Amino acid sequence: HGIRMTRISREMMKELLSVYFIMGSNNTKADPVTVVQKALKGGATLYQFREKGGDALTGEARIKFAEKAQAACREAGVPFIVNDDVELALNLKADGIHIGQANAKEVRAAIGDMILGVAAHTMSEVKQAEEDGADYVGLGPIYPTTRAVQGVSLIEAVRRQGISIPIVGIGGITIDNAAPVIQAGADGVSMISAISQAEDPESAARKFREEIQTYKTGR
Repeated sequence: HGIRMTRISREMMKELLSVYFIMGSNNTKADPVTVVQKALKGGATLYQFREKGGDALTGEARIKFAEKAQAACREAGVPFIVNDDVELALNLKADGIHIGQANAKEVRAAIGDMILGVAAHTMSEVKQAEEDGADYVGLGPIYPTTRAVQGVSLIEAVRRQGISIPIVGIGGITIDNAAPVIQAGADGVSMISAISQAEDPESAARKFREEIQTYKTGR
């Protein structure tokens, strides 16, 4: 994954979303970078650097953590996505950015052909995200852990309308409840604590990788 000169293909985007690990230093009691390395070794297909709020690192310390997480992704051959921070994404030459409901059109203009993910909670937001230039949408919260839990209702609705945009499920996803997200039509699942707080992050990631592959084939 180098510097993109064209928008990512939907086929490739959908494969990357399979096991999408999201993490910040405040999401684990272990060493942050080590957890990311283990998640990647186990099978995570995409990683999102989300370092904000609470007791998250700030300033130069946060930037250095980002550099190390990015280096871990490079070694695993997995794309490195940054949450909300456009400047950081550009500065580090990240593979993309993920934003929540931020002006998507403005972000797309600022990042060229980098990967752009947009959190969507309604049909309109999904449609708008697509027209704004999003490469994928994150739908949820599917399960409980801010927004109202919606299960897989929106994922189903989007597919029923014939929309084929890459979709990743978000919100309280665990190895036990991930299958229905894929069965509903999602292209992958995203998780935080299911891997970040696991006693064995590598095995947890591997289990997700095996499970998701099986269900993507079976649905």
